[PDB]
Amino acid sequence: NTNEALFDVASHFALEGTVDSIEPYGDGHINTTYLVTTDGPRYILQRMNTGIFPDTVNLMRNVELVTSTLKAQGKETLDIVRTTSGDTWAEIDGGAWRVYKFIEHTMSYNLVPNPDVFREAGRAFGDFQNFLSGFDANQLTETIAHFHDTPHRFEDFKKALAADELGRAAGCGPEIEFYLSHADQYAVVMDGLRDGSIPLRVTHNDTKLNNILMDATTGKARAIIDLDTIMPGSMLFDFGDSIRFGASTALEDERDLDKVHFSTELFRAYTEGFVGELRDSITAREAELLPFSGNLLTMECGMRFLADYLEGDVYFATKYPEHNLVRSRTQIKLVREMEQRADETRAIVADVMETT
Ligand SMILES: CC(=O)N[C@@H]1[C@@H](O)[C@H](O)[C@@H](CO)O[C@@H]1O
Repeated sequence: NTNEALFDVASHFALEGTVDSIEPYGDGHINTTYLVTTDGPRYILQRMNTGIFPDTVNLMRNVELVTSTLKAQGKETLDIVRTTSGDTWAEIDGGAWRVYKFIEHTMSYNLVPNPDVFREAGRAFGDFQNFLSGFDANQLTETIAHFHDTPHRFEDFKKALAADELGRAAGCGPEIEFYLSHADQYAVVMDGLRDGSIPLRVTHNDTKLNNILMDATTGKARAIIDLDTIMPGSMLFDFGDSIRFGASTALEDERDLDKVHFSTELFRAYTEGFVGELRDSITAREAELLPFSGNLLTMECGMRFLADYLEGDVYFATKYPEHNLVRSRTQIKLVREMEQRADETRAIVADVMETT
């Protein structure tokens, strides 16, 4: 979208000041996000990715339900700015757009800078599980099917591999072999959900560190800021995915793999914060799987990155041809380290469960 086009889009919303600029904000993989600067307040303007989220009406119904409930509890959350026609979003020139108020005086992190920040992230997402337990499974629509159904993701991967539409398979044999050889590990959470041994809960489903805003002065969690995948799942998806992104010593797309390690110190910090909020609620079987949920969600996301690479990068935004291969490689290195530290992560969870 050109500058003129974006100003036109913003004109559809009930903003409370004259727009001075609209500039790309962040490096999200999915939606297209802009910071709108006025002569007074600031706003986040987003074009929703309708290739990924085709059901905008149900997506926005979820977002409206979650934010209105948080507000009714006095909690800070994403504040939808309505269109001038009074709607929660608008279709404008072939795009689906929404506006949130910009949440001021915050810090957000694409990588853990210190254990305290990750411990606070643990508190925030653990607290968010208690919030989501207030909803029935049926109140929140699945916005994406099979979202953390790792065996289903693996079927998708094999289809991408078989098509090999760009002939990229030949250059990622070792990565393909990793996901093939780990196929026996993908079913554990889905099987437990299906047999009732793992409770079905409403979960956030994209608990990466940069989805919590911390207060710029105190560092206390202020608000969670991606509500697009709130829907039934397992607590293990939220824990495991937090560990995948945040217990890494490197960026998700770190090109130098010698920078990429799984840190048990960071794993412990997050576990302390998360289990601290949930200790009397977590089931024995959930606790048992906390360390492996890290391996599982990391393998699932890596497999998705590699599938996308093999499909010509149709899902995730990329900046260069091998971007998704580079992303997949970090996830592989992390899993390999998580495997080597399995006894230690088990002992960490036991100690936190005992301590809390
Ligand atoms: C809606 C969607 O696919 N979101 C994904 C999330 O699943 C994935 O873990 C992450 C990796 O950085 O990128 C996006 O946030």
